[PDB]
Parts: sequence; C-alpha cells; structure tokens
Amino acid sequence: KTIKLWVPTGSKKSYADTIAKFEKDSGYTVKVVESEDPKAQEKIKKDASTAADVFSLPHDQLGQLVESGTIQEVPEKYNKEIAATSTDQALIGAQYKGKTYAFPFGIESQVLFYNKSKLAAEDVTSYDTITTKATFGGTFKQANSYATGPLFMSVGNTLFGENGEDVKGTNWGNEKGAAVLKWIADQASNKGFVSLDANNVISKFGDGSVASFESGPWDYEAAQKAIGKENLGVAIYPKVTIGGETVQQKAFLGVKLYAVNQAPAKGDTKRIAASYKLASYLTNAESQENQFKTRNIVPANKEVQSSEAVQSNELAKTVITMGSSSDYTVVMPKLSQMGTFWTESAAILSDAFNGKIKESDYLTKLQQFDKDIAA
Repeated sequence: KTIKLWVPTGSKKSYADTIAKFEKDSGYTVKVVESEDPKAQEKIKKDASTAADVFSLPHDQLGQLVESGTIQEVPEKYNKEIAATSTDQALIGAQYKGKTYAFPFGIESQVLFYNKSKLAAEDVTSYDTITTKATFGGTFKQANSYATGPLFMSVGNTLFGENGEDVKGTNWGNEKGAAVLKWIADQASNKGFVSLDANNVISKFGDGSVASFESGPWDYEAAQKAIGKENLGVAIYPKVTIGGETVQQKAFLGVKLYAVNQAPAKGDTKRIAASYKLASYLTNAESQENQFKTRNIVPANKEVQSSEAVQSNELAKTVITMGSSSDYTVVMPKLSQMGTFWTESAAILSDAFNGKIKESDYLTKLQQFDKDIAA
C-alpha cells in the first residue's frame, strides 16, 4: 500500500505536511521523489515500471500524455471538484477534447515590469503611451515566440481555433496577421522601443536604458535587484495598437498540473482511488495556500487567489489578473503541431523586425504559415 509521487524540484519539504495529512487519512504510504516537471513524459515512456502513480507536469504536455494512453480521464467526483475550485482558464489547462485529465495547482503568465523612477502607473496601460513617454525593451531581432506569438491572438486571430484544438484552425494569413508583422517592423523605428538580446534584458533595465519590458515571475528577483525593490513596478500587459485597432496585449498561460498514471497500480482499484485522492490533496485550497506561502506558487484555486496574502502580493495578483480571463491569456494549446508554431512563428517575427521580409510579402508568408502548421 505504497504509491509513488513525483514533485517539482526543491518542493519535497514544502509538501511534507500535505503528504502526512494524506497518509494519515488514507492509510497509504507515499514515496516522494523530486523530478523535473518538463521531463515527466520522457521519463514515463523510457521506464514505465519506475513510473510514479502521481506526478507534476506542465499542461502543455497533457495532450501528448493523453494521446499515448498514459493519462486517463479523472473520475467524475474529481471532475466536479476541479471545475468548481479552479479558474476557467486553469480548467482549460487540465482538459483535452472536452475531458478532464489532471488537477491544476498553479498558473504562470508573463507580466509588464517597469521602473517607477521612469514611468508612472498611469502611463503603463498603453504600449503607445509607454513608448511615447519612456522605453519598452523586447527581444525582436531573435524573436521569442512565447513572448510575441500571442500578438496574433491579441488582434482576434486564433492558434488552432478558439478552443486551441482544431489542427486546421490557425488563421494568421489575413490582414490582421499582416498588421502584426507591420507593427513588429515599425518597432525598429519607434524611438521608445529598445532592441534587446536575451542576455541584456536585465542589465539594460538596470542601467536605465529600458524603462519597461515583459517577462515572467522567474525574472522578478533579477528585476528587483537591477533597479532596487522600491523602484520595481508590476502591471498587467498593456493595450497595444495594431492595424489601427487598440486591443489588449495577450500572453500565454501555463497551468501547472498533477496527474495520475494508473498503469503502475496494475488493476488495484483501491490504489488508483488513493492516487486520485493524493492528487486532490496536493492541489486543494489548503495545499495551494501553503504552496504560495512556502514557494510563491501562484494558485489555480479561485479561493486562494483572492486570499489576503496572495492579493497583497503585487506579482501574484498581476499573474492572476492575466490568468483570470481569455481577454488577457491564451492557454497554450496541447496539439503536437505546436512544434511548427514555435519554429515558424519565431522566424517570421524575426524576419519582419529585421526587414528580411517586406510588407508586400506579409500576407503570402502568413498564408504559408497557416498551411505549414495545419499538417
């Protein structure tokens, strides 16, 4: 009566109390092993004997694990609990073709970081205002698709249709997509836009040549240190004016999941039930509260999201606003054709900024993109 759990690196101690509570309530023992979330899929394929009963993963890999038969639909009991307690965006993270396969525990989104000695709060709600009054820095020469890929969805185009599950639904090859490429190209002559490399985002923020930039919670500490805690502002993504339309700038949402792999239980339904119970425990309000407090995990649970501790933390509050609605975030699609998206979107965004494609080529390149990705 032992089940194996894979938890994110560093996290084991954070979860000790949660696990003890589960152990005391279920009478199962839990073997807890740290293991990198992004590698869970590879690890399972390589050695299914050693595979954990319960493991953390990023939702962007959930579609693959479903399609290989590794993760099965959760029991209806848990489906109801997850839908009730999670944000709608988090649930979309946990679902694939209409079924729930995992338990959200966390969310992540990029935000706008700015220097309060260079920009007032009032002036960071609009990209046009930011670059009129100060500077915005981005890595446009070597485009980051995670960062600026969502511009295409910001203007009302989709990545694999509205639900992110139609392999033929990506529709950038139109005037709105072309207008995204135009805006990219225009940033080269926008006097408030500063062309960055990955390795100088933070240092140019520190030296004051970049007043603002977009990144995730992983850069929060470095931003703080670059200009001083008291000078660091955090805000939601601004509006941006593309093709003469002012629209909300979107980012991707990442949803952090626990899932159950039934295979190591070999038909033992008592143990499978225990595995779902563990996942439920790991991702309930109490655990998410503890995970925010100990490891600054931004909760997927609506109730913890609105807690004073979380709402008083400007980074967490901002990530939550971004994850609160599809007005701000696109939940990263799960289809394997995302592979093409990463490669081709980066190249086209780069080429538009660098002038390796011209305006008269924007539409044909985007139409070709739409064809390529639909394979």
